[PDB]
Amino acid sequence: TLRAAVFDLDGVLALPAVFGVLGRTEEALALPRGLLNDAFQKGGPEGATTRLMKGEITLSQWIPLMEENCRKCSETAKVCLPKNFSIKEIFDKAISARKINRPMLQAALMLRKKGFTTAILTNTWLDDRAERDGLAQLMCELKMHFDFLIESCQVGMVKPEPQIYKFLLDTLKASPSEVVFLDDIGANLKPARDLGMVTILVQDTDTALKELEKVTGIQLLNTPAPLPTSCNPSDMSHGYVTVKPRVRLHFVELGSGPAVCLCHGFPESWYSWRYQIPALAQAGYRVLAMDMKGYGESSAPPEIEEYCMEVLCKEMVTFLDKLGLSQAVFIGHDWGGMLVWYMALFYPERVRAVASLNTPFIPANPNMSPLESIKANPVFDYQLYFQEPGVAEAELEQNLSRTFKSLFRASDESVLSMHKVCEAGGLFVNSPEEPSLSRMVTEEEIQFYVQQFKKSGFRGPLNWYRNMERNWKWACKSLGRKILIPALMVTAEKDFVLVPQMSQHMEDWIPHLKRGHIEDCGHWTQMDKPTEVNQILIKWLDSDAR
Amino acid sequence: TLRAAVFDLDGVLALPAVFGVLGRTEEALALPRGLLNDAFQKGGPEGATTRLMKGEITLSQWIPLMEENCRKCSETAKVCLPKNFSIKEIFDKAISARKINRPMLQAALMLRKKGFTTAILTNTWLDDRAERDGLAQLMCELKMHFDFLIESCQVGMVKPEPQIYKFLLDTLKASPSEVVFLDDIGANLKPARDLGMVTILVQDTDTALKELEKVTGIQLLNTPAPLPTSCNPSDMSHGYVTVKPRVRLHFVELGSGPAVCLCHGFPESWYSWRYQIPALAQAGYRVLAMDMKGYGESSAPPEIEEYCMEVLCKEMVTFLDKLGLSQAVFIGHDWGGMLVWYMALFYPERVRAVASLNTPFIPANPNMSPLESIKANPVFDYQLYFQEPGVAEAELEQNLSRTFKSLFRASDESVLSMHKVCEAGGLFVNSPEEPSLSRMVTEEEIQFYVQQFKKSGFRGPLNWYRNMERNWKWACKSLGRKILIPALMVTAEKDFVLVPQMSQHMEDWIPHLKRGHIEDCGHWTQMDKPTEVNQILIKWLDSDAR
Ligand SMILES: C[C@@H]1CN=C(NCCc2ccccc2)S1
Ligand SMILES: C[C@@H]1CN=C(NCCc2ccccc2)S1
Ligand SMILES: [Mg+2]
Ligand SMILES: [Mg+2]
Repeated sequence: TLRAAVFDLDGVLALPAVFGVLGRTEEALALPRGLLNDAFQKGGPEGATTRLMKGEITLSQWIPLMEENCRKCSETAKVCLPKNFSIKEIFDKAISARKINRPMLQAALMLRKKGFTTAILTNTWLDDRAERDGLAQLMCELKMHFDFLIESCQVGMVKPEPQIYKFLLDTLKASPSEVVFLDDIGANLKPARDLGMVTILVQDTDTALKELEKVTGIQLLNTPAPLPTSCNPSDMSHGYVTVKPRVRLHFVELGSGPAVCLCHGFPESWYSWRYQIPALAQAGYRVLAMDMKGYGESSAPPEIEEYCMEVLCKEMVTFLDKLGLSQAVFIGHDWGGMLVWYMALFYPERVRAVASLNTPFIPANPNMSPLESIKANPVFDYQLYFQEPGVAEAELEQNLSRTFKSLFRASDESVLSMHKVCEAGGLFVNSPEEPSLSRMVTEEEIQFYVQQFKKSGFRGPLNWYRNMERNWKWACKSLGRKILIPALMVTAEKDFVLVPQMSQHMEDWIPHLKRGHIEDCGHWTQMDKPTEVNQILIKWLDSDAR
Repeated sequence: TLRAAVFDLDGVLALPAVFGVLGRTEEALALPRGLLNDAFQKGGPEGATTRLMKGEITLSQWIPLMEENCRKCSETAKVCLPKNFSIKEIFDKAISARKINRPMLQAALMLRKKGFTTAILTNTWLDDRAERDGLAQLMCELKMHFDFLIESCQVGMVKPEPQIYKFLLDTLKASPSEVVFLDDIGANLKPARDLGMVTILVQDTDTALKELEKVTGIQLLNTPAPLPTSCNPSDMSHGYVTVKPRVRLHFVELGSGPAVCLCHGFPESWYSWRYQIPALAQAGYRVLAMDMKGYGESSAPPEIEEYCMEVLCKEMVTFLDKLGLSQAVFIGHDWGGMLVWYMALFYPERVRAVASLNTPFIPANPNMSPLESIKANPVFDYQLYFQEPGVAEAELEQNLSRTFKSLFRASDESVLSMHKVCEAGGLFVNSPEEPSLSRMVTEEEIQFYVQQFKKSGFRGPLNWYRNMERNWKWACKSLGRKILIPALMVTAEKDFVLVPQMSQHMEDWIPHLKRGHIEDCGHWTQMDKPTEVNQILIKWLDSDAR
């Protein structure tokens, strides 16, 4: 029956509402009760406020008309307004006070997840105040979650006029009995009710969601903690920079503020950051989520030495040069983690701060060839498997879906053993033809990786492992240095390859190192525990990169 | 003979040099002359400074070693260092004092313009100080102008060691007698001279350029004012955002800081901003230079109504939404100028500030259909010529090179008359088959426009002119508003279509409007007078958008 849900902004999706400042201002200032509301509503359908709400005039032009209405109301109530009484002041403060009502947004999100069309229908204004950006940010953050935002001042109609409900219906392509409409103003619900819409009068949020749950039959209250917002690839800004004649890097870009470059691991994608990209943008940063060289829409030349760390890092510096960025924050996971540590040691002037998920910083041992070093740790045997060009490419390319479904697994889900892979003859020799789907991913998300990896396959990616000696010689150049820029290491309890204890000496090289640690988290940290990753990264960004 | 030129950084491309702070610090503080230089050079080839310069240790690790050397030197000279004597302090201050030496950079640029390979060869350090960004910015700004930057600390070798000169030669693919090398340190020139390079010992800049002019035979001093830096399309970051199913917008992006969206006119390109993009990025902004809808790499659907202002503006808001930008500064020229005024009137919450080149803001007349309004001004007759779909497309597409060479002309160069175009039968009916090249453009730059316009031709572009009635009805909705966000109008003396006097009433609608005016400037403002445009935009950005 019900197929659509419509939410007001003031007092429904955002709180405290702004007439709640008309009320509170009267109280705080000991003015005649309702005086500010009288001024606000003066002249009714043709008074200043309606002209505002219909987009006839801007907020800045309205402010002095409200001033005049206040003067008139207080003359007629035979009172004075206090010295320094300021309408601009009151509204600036009310409008910045007003925050997203998180439980109501989460109900709308959930109803949209079960197939509802959702909309915001609000009486609002053209905001040209000096501080208008605050409201622009709120509306951006809210509206991306809905099918439609209908604003009185853009459509030239206002609640409770009946035409705006007809316009709503026509936008929804729904009939009234398929629609629930929530508002904190009863006079605003009446015309929706007249048309036979389900309406809910919102006072406290919980009771409104109780009514909303009853009428839609979906669970909205007491529901588990939802995942952070993810990214839809076709809604992102896609960027492309040529770093040298045969090599272009692709990235996705979202947000404003200090540049934050995310560097994914093997065998992954920009999309491995999908849960971090919207949260970090929301947190005040300019995210650049790379396809690393070898992957996705970035170039993948065939030659092994195109993937040594020296070359990869120089190219990442060029990438900053061509975008006109003097620095970025570098945040890496897995191979990308190893890369950002080398960015910090070789190009500290270009790195505002550095963070790694899982990958520890371990200085090259100048007394042991990296082959031997690798051979001293049974868990790294898969790295020898990767050496011989073509062997791992053929196994990994043979069935892409099976490849990603086998790799991308939570720590409780039959993770592959990295155990005597060479001896066994391959990574999947002991895994099923058709693995089950991890709880971490959807079938759609697996097919995104499959489709990315059909462009270049696994050659470029595997080549990252094929420069052990060359990277060892380059790293030995840095053995006298310390990392003294702001630095964060995030360990994962159940990553059984990049174990938390392998990071234990990092303070000898990075004395002011900060740490986070995520429990019950396997190797695929960003999608295993996206919520915790986001909280640990934002907290460290705000204190150390800002 | 000479084919390459090599410049030192300290004391050659940037001034004051930093040993000049060792000297000045001794004087300011009344220490024994040369004491700070002794500390700095202590231990020679194996002392702390050389290890710094070779990339063995970072600047932050070196600071306390220099401290120790200072202590040792002052013990042996039987003196005390003052209380609060700080090496970090001295160097922070020296390194921010140091600016690009503009005449030396302009000589290097000019030699590169006449075919020299240019390089910077410098002894420098890995900079991990809290304030390292300042130096990162300087190096970015300088290095983009050269073929090679060779840094002692990246290559592990230092002037005056002879191996760094062999490495230089091998980088240049030149023999020593084809190379001139400039340095302010004589001991550094000696090995270049030993190999038979032309060397110049730089004390004052003018005398060094005098020597440089004599030896290369090119004029470097007293030369006219050069153009601002332009953009090479294949060195830019290219971005792409889908704003709706059939419509993607392309833009080029350079810089960090407040977002500044540049909107070009008819029939132009992002590339029309090529002189502004590097200067505005350099000035502290994040430039987004659009292909407007209809042009270049943006989508060009065929339908007329896809190009009405309402649709164009809504799409530009979506473009900000998808990039996660709550606002941008909008700067428009020509049609793009008209568009940004409507962004300011319909979406002031999304526009941080608005500026137009040439295009005035004129409110719709609700008592006169826009056809009649257009017919009341002989100079607008070309707009009627554009109405009939296919007529202007066939003339403009018929020979693209002739099209752009005829349009893009300085005010002194036989500009087309916009005079009775319909009567005449077309825009070019009275222009040559092969126009000469304007002084404003190169033949290469014309062929960039030609190549852009081969993708979609002139249909989409012309469609901007084909929604007169629809835009008039939308504009009438805004007749009660004023523009009260920060706003700049820039008039061009000799634009004979968008005349400066057509802007004369703008203050009635935009009471706090700021202005600039460019004399002896025709219609193609950004390439006619790029230097003046840049100065007027940066000055207004820094005061009003920041
Ligand atoms: C610097 C270190 C190099 N190898 C790393 N982990 C790869 C994890 C992995 C993923 C998938 C299959 C096998 C292994 S990061
Ligand atoms: C809003 C105004 C609409 N027409 C404008 N100028 C087009 C200039 C022009 C360029 C090339 C040929 C003819 C004319 S801006
Ligand atoms: Mg409300
Ligand atoms: Mg020097």
